[PDB]
Amino acid sequence: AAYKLVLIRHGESAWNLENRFSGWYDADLSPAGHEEAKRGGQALRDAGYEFDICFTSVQKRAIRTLWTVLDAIDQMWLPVVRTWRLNERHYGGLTGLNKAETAAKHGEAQVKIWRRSYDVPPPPMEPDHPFYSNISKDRRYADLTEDQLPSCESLKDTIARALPFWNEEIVPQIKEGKRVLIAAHGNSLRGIVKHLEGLSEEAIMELNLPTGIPIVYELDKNLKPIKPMQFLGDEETVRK
Amino acid sequence: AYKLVLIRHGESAWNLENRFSGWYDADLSPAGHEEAKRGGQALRDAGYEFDICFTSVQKRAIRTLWTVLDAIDQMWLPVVRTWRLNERHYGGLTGLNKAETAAKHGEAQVKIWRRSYDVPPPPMEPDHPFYSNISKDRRYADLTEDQLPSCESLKDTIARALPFWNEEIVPQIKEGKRVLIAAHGNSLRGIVKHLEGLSEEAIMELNLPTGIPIVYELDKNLKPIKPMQFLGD
Ligand SMILES: O=C1c2ccccc2C(=O)c2c1cc(NS(=O)(=O)c1ccccc1O)c(O)c2O
Ligand SMILES: [Cl-]
Repeated sequence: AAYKLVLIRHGESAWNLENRFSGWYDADLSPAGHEEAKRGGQALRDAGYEFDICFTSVQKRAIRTLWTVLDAIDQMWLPVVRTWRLNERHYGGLTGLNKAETAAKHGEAQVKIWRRSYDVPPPPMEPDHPFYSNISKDRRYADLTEDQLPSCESLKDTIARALPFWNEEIVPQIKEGKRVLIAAHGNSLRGIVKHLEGLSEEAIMELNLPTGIPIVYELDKNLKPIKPMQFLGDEETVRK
Repeated sequence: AYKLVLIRHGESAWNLENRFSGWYDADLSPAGHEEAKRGGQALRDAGYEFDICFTSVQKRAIRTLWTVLDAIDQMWLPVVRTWRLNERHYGGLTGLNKAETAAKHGEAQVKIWRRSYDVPPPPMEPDHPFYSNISKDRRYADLTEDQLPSCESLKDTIARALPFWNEEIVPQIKEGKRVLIAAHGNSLRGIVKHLEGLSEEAIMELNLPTGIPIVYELDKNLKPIKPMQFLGD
């Protein structure tokens, strides 16, 4: 191949379990989520994968997935770059609610609309929201401009703030021939996948990336995939 | 007043701290890992906040940092790794206990090596079990041939650590970044010797405790305002 690139969605989180919308809430991995990451790492190790640089978000579910993979592959010494721009989509006022609470309050017609829409954002997270201070006042976002700090995001917004990091920080590493590992989130990784494969808005919203499973890309000199993405793992986890 | 915190990793596996672990990439033992947890809890209890972290490229230091950041809920922090904060490269002595060192190289050289501030140990011979494990490890592939150590005296170690402190760490402190450094006895010695203006003799007698946060208050010139303080019960 011309360039090798590996992507991985964080393993299952404690809130994925509860079916609670996390978004920018910094939920940790569940024990099952940790094992997923560990197994993904062992799959990367059995295949003899080597990286030169790692990108991740500022969210511990992604960072811990990266740590567990680096540990399994004996590459804890690699440089690791964190950015809010790889964060999960900001779910606004839905943050902290489970799916029952969401349906109860908004009705399933509205949930379906949000679910199937590329560019309609959920309600904004406002100053009386239970997680407002927890997220908006977190010092990790202190350097964001007023315009950059979302009160909510559509998938399109998420992708819009994710791609500039890909373009400016990841692409140059790849073109240098550095072997890149990105440990992040379903929606931030969709931005990358959509961009690589030129997927439609409809198709990307159908793309469901599984937690803790390494995704492998082989790109041409124009960073276009030469073949479709491939999942790494034992034959079972791969099939499913 | 600037706040700087240092932490030295604890016990590594297979008694390797007593076997010139040096540049061999030994992991923490479970006890060494627990030390890091307790160190991290102290930092949590005290409410310490950091803005950036520095560590070596050796997993025992890196795992110490990871354990600390986890404990204080600051896993989102920027982390910078450098060979320049590595332990001393002990060359041919690496992996050997005290008896084996004496038996191999004799009591004469052994005595000199132990008390000397600037006499390097001998480099690994091609039959050393760590020979290719260390010298061909790709984490050092960017090093110039003359940057790539094969064996270091304490002086050599301090001399390649201080440029990193000056060029990379000092500027972060001056802009008010709260720095955490997780590293090794000998690389931390370099930093302490420079901060406190210690002599060769004094630094070789300074044995920094492991697994415990070492706190410095620094003035505008990065000069310590008081003796190093330890956090904990
Ligand atoms: O409600 C949403 C949703 C709402 C607003 C924007 C995007 C989505 C969205 O993308 C989504 C949803 C539900 C489910 N299935 S679920 O009801 O079982 C569900 C799972 C986890 C959290 C909330 C759950 O409800 C999905 O698979 C989705 O991809
Ligand atoms: Cl890291």
